[PDB]
Amino acid sequence: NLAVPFFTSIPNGLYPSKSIVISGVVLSDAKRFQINLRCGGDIAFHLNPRFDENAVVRNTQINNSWGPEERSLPGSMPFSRGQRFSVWILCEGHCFKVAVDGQHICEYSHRLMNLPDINTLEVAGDIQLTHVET
Repeated sequence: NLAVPFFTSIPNGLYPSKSIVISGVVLSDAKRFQINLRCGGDIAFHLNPRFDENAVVRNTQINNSWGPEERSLPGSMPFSRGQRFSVWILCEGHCFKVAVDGQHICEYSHRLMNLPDINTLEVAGDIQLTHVET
């Protein structure tokens, strides 16, 4: 079942060289969607395209408190309403590397380093989810 909100395990948690791939289609009336890599009560990595803001927000939530957002992009907004997408998240020792449709869009330095405990993937929001690899 690929209904959203979608949850699944990341076997063995995160470690350097582990890849997560999220494929789907942005809804034509989308406001936002989110991909969360969760550990317990924290969100290690929140990847959050916002179509009203024309932004891709990255952040971390610890004990229910959000940190400072990261929003830098090398070019234009890499998701579009109604458009198919493939998100590739690569875990390294110091950061996540994120590509969309093969285009590198950002690095995000780890704020939570307990990588094996980051063992739940959540995908939620205004998309049709078509494939997950964890």
